[PDB]
Amino acid sequence: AEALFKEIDVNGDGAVSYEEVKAFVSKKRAIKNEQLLQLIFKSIDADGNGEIDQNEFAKFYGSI
Amino acid sequence: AEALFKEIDVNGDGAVSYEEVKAFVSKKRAIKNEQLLQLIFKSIDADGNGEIDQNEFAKFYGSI
Amino acid sequence: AEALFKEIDVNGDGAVSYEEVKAFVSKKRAIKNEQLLQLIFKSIDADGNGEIDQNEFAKFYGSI
Ligand SMILES: [Ca+2]
Ligand SMILES: [Ca+2]
Ligand SMILES: [Ca+2]
Ligand SMILES: [Ca+2]
Ligand SMILES: [Ca+2]
Ligand SMILES: [Ca+2]
Repeated sequence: AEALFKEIDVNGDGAVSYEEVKAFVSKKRAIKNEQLLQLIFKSIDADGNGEIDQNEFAKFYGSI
Repeated sequence: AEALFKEIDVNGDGAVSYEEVKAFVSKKRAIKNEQLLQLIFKSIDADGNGEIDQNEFAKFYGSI
Repeated sequence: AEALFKEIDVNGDGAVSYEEVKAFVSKKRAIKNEQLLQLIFKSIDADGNGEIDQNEFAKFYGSI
């Protein structure tokens, strides 16, 4: 229990401040970004080998 | 008069440049953000004592 | 040929990584921003002399 509260409560004083709220929401925004991008990258990386080669890029760019 | 113009005219040369425009719009974006966040924080801080405790957080998190 | 691929492929190893994708999309976001702002600035800079004076600013601010 209270896992989320502890995670926003960055200094662990048992209270959530405005700074920590601000910082949490920044953190969350960036993660959702990390995760959209990683999903898109996932999709273009056809052979799923971790890099995008000219063939995979071409297949993608050539669809827009 | 000219208060806004003076505020964007950061170097005070009597002309507004592209840099200053760019910087003003950044500034404004951040303030509107500061103010949405502060309003939201305001709303979760039920007892309005400046910090969010586990009871106030729980009341909030438990509504989504 | 492959101009775009070379441009995202920042380290030139012939493969596009997740970092480079991330960085490209940041770059693109900022350019579209640079270009909206520059177009807006363009429009307020009536005499198109590169700075915005109080008369041009007034004409603009006084339309909102
Ligand atoms: Ca705290
Ligand atoms: Ca691949
Ligand atoms: Ca100036
Ligand atoms: Ca409180
Ligand atoms: Ca590379
Ligand atoms: Ca001008």
